[PDB]
Amino acid sequence: PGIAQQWIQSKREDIVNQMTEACLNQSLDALLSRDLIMKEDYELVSTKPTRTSKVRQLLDTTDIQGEEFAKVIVQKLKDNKQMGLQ
Amino acid sequence: PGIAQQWIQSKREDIVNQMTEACLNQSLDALLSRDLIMKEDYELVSTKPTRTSKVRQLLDTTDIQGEEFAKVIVQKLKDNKQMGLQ
Amino acid sequence: PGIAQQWIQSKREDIVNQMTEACLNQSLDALLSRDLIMKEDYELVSTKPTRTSKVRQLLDTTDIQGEEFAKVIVQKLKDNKQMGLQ
Amino acid sequence: PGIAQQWIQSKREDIVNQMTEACLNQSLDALLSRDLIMKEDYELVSTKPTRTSKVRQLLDTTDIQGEEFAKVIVQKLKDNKQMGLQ
Amino acid sequence: PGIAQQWIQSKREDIVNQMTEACLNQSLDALLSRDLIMKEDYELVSTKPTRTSKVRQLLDTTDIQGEEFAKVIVQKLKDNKQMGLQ
Amino acid sequence: PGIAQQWIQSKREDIVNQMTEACLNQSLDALLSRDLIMKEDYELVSTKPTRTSKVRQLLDTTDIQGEEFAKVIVQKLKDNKQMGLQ
Amino acid sequence: PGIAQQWIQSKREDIVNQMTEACLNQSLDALLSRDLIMKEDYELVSTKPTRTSKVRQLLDTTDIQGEEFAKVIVQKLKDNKQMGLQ
Amino acid sequence: PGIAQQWIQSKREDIVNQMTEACLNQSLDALLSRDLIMKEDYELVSTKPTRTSKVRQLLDTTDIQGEEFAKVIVQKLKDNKQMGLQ
Amino acid sequence: PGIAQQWIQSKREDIVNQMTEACLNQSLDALLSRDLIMKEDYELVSTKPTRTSKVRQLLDTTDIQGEEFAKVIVQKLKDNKQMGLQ
Amino acid sequence: PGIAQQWIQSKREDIVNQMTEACLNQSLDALLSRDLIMKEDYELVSTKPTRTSKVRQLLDTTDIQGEEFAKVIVQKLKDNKQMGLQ
Repeated sequence: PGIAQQWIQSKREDIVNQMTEACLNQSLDALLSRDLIMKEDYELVSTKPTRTSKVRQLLDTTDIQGEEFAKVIVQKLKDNKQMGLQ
Repeated sequence: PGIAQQWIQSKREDIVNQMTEACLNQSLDALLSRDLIMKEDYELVSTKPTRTSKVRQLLDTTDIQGEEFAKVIVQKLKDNKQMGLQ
Repeated sequence: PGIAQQWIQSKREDIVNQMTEACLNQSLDALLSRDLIMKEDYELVSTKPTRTSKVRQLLDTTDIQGEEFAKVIVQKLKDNKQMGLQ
Repeated sequence: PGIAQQWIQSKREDIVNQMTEACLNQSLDALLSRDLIMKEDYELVSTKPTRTSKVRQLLDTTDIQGEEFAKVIVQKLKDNKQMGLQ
Repeated sequence: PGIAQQWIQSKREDIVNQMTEACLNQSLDALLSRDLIMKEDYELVSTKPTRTSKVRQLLDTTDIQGEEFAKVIVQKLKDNKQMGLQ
Repeated sequence: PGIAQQWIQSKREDIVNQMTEACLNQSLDALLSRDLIMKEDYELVSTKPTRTSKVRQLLDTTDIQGEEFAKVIVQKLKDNKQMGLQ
Repeated sequence: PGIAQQWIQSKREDIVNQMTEACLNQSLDALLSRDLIMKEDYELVSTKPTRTSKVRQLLDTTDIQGEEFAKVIVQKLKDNKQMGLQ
Repeated sequence: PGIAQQWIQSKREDIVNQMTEACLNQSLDALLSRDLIMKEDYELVSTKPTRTSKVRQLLDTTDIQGEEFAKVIVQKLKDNKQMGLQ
Repeated sequence: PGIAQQWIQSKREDIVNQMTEACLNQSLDALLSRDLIMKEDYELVSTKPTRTSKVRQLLDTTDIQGEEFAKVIVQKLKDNKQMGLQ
Repeated sequence: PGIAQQWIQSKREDIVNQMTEACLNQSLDALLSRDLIMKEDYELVSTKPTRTSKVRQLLDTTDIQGEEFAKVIVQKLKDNKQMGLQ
């Protein structure tokens, strides 16, 4: 389940066609800052040639990683003036 | 039987060679928005290397899942200007 | 089958090595003008590094999308002084 | 969908071959004025060697960013005496 | 048996490591020109990640499809200055 | 194949290191005179920083565009006292 | 793990939007001075068209190369008056 | 077992996240120099989209190929100033 | 096997880090002069962003194309004062 | 490796910010005197708008070209009263 994952599964159809590739990559590179994502799934989500799987290979990784994963991907998506829901 | 499944079995031969892979994936990722499909059959239908089973592994999953499953896969196939039958 | 698709499958070997990448992109970006192609298969056909799949990932998308799709890709290929067959 | 995006997808084929590179850049640099676009997709849209992708890498970024993004790119395209539609 | 298939099974070990992927794809896309191959095995042979099965998934498809299939795959392999045997 | 393209593929190695950048540009700008090349591949061939791709991005564009394209690029290369072969 | 890599993964989100492209290139060309980086990954990190991957294709290369790699990339980032943390 | 394979299975977890993709490819292309690896598993290990399987599809190929295979992959990993163990 | 391919597989590790990108392109464009390479693998080897695959996507194409292919790529590498072995 | 290249990789960080653009160009034009560099990489290194890549696009070309290349670029850098190391 998860408390940080109350919303990213709820608006996954929102966050696939609204989170741009740099707002993807300003956060996904930030996931390697706390050693909080792994250091070899990064070149599996970045190596996707299209962006529609470059965002979703993160978006199922955040479905499987813990709530301590998604609690830091969310304010990196609220600091961008995109849309606001916690 | 089903009321939402009155049509997807009726035009399964239509929907295999007319529903493209992104119109597949704009709806199949939307199935995880309501927690309405599961979170581990998704990487079983997306991991199909060809598209002719990437669409049909959804299309038998919607044959087995309920009418509350297929009632939301249908207007995600009517909003796309493809073909119209309810 | 299709009536607009009477010709693009007929001369697919013609249209792969004769439709240039800008005549590709002057029409493929025009497919997003009527909301007539999707908004996330576009960065799957444009992200192809070579042009020989940058044209064909459209050319099978127009094999799977309807005749209302291919009826607008054809006069965008007849306004260019390339070759004329409807 | 979007209300500010009622028009930029509607006339994307217009705005690719009519919005010049400085009317591109007088607005795209203005997107960094409100911290309203990101500060590392800017050198991804400006680094495109041709102009036909220097305008469109903005034009799909405005397809994915919100209506608060496109509501400020539009009067920066109406103050220029080019063409008028809201 | 087959008369057009007198040679492609005879030099299958030749044609796997000598027919390059574009000479593969200049002919395999040409197989969809006469509606002569199907329109959903194409994205099963192209979706092979390696080329050593991207050529052979055609090369067993031409073992199972008729002599009217292989009679058109052969001069698309003789027009290329590669090797000549009918 | 082509009848006007009997020679430009035949002497492409000649025409890359013998057609200078202004004899490139006196003809490539002349291709926009008949609306005979497109109006957004022009700033893709001119934006090449080196001349060795500024000539060849035309020279593969004339490999893909028709014989009505190459039949007008040839006497713009025979009026210049460079070399004569039709 | 690494002792020189105690910090570059720690402030990777810092070093992506603060290390400029010449402070990138004054150090990345200096990595070829000791034969300490390879001589064919250099034109893979420099060939990135945007700077946001021109810095990060080094920044994951320093995640995978040893602590003898990152111990020389760090004082080339402390001699520049940018920010100081070892 | 093997004598050259005394170490690559011993530090496979080391060599997956420390051997970079060009130090992968400076050696894996060198394996085709002695005709010592095959000429159609090369485009099966290079076609892996991520690097974490682009290195390991070599790293199990060197688990199955002989000690004459691994005795030449090792000094191509000791000439690089990475880490030293025979 | 091949007689012209006695050497290019023998010194592939030489020819990857010694054949520069213009000595690549002065020969690879010359391969389209005799209609001797194809006209749609050219924009697959040139579209490689790095040079280390821009040379090798030719160097495996010459591993798969015939000895009549490699017999003309070799004196285009001996006329350049680089290194001499037939 | 190379014997003439014992030093230019050793002091590449020296030679990037110490070899001025005319001492670049008095030697790089001299490389076309013996037909010793090519005649179409010259307008790829000179067309670099900045000098920091106008010197380095030579400085990796001399990393890939032979020791007969670098043995003549060195005394053209020792005749200038700049710094002396062979």
